[PDB]
Amino acid sequence: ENLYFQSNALDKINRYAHGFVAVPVICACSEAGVFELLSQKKSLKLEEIVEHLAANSGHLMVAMRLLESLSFLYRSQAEEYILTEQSQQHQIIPKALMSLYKYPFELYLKGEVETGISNWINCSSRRWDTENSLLSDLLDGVLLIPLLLELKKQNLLDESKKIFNTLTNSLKQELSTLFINLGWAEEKTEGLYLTDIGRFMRDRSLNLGTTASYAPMLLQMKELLFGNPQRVFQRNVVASGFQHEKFFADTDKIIISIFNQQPIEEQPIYIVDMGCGDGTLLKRIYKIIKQFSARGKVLTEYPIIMVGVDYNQEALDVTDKNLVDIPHLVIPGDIGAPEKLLEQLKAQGIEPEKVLHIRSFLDHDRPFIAPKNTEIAQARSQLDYQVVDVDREGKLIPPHIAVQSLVEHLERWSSIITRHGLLLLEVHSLTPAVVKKYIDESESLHFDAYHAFSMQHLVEADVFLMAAAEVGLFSRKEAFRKYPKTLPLTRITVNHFEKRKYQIRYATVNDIPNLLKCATFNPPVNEPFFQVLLKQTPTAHLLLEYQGELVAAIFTETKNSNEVLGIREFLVRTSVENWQVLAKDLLEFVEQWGVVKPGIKEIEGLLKYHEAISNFQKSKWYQS
Ligand SMILES: Nc1ncnc2c1ncn2[C@@H]1O[C@H](CSCC[C@H](N)C(=O)O)[C@@H](O)[C@H]1O
Repeated sequence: ENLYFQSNALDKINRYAHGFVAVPVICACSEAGVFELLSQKKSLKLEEIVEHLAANSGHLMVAMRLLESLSFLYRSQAEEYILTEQSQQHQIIPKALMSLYKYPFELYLKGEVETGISNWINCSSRRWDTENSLLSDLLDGVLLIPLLLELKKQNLLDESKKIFNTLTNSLKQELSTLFINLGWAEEKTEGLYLTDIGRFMRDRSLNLGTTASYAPMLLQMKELLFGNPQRVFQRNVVASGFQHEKFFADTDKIIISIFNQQPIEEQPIYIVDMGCGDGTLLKRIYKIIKQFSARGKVLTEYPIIMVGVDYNQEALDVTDKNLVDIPHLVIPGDIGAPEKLLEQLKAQGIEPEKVLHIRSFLDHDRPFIAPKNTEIAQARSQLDYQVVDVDREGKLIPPHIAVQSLVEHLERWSSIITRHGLLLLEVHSLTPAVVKKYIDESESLHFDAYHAFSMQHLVEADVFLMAAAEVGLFSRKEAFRKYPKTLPLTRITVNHFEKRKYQIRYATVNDIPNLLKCATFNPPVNEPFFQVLLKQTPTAHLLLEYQGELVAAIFTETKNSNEVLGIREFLVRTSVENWQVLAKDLLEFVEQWGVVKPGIKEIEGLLKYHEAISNFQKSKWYQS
């Protein structure tokens, strides 16, 4: 899809979805006095703004991260929010624009309400009286998402006969002016027709329905930020509405490769899908195995049994019927109760050693279970995670608590995973620093806000991989993929996790005594330098740990305005058996971790230190 359609169509729709979420957040903060407060106090931490405004810290934090990403707020290193030169743009947003989130567009297009949208069309033609091109697009999105969705639902952009000509003259004049102003239609000599851009708005699948369904919650943004969120939440795969489904083609390829492994008898027998839904992913994998893999030539001799697992009983039945001509079973289960799933499998003679676990876009939707390792959870408060996670009351869950929860969740899975591993797709959030640079290219701004508001559990891609590594789960380099492919940001990982005998975790001050005993490729580093290095970037330095032994550590730094990740130390404990393979594993992980680290465009040092350990032959290493 070419460059002209990228910037004049795709980017436009993405900005409209941005505005659809961002304009309600800005208005609710604007009306509550957030920018007035920050204009009086110069700078405030989240908990201070919460106190002054009696806010819900969780949802307000979502809002703060959105405002920072749009440059409406600056956030200092001490984590105080500060006004910016763009803050004052909140005054450009007409207060009454929020009424569109309850405007019956369906009745408007049928001529059944006299109150129309005529001044919002004129606002749009005046580009909302601002010179900020992006703001004009955020504001258009409030009108255009619901209107275009409704236009398409009533087939009013169909181009046989003419466009709009079945409407009343005033309705057809309003909409012709809007579509001409937008560049979506032009008056040719015989009539009015769509342009290439308007035809793109009509024909391409743009997730309009998904974005428009954010509306009932966005209507209640004031209640969510400053009132009672339990009033807001009163009374078959949404996440796979991205801009493509390349990741299922990747899953296809990974699957084929698993079931091309030789000899056949070492392949899995059961494919257990957590969150089976309507059996779609299972049916798709079974047909792929049949038509394209070696195993598909011998399904009579070596059966494959598809297993759908889901916590909703109705989903089991739709799955059980949709897989009627496929050897399958249907079992109730919950992600986050994998030990119960294993007890269930074993109660039907399914040996765990014969199982390949799969799931798509589900760990972020698990029921949150609070950390049970109280001590380990506390020790994690020294790290510096940016995770935003909201609880039943609208309060902010402390980032180390949210990550500890994730780690204990992956530890439960880690203990039932077998030699066949765990095929796992997941969606990930971004940091405000990165969303800032890629507002047009990435959906993060509205998606991360909407899903955090919804009390779901997104983390940054590198946090997710580190949480898996802490529990012995490693995304096989042969299968790994990240999207988007060509931007220094990661919204989707495609993973084939395997269980390994070691763990990789972040190094801490407590690791210094064993760091001091390591051989090292650069001049050895003393206690105080380790103290500084670790306190200033507590999530920059990784170690590989095996049965308690420090085997290796790598120290990194992020430079070139946060685009280049560089390696600055490599420590090995050469007394440890197989340290050379283990050190090379740690290095391979650092490469994957760097590929998904938000903002990182390239990595420096991977050839240098792989060579040093590859041909270690020369103890030109300090301390043996
Ligand atoms: N906690 C849970 N345990 C097991 N299955 C679950 C579950 N939560 C949702 N599901 C199932 O997972 C299926 C969809 S898989 C992913 C769907 C969606 N993108 C999401 O974020 O959840 C649904 O059919 C649903 O019934």
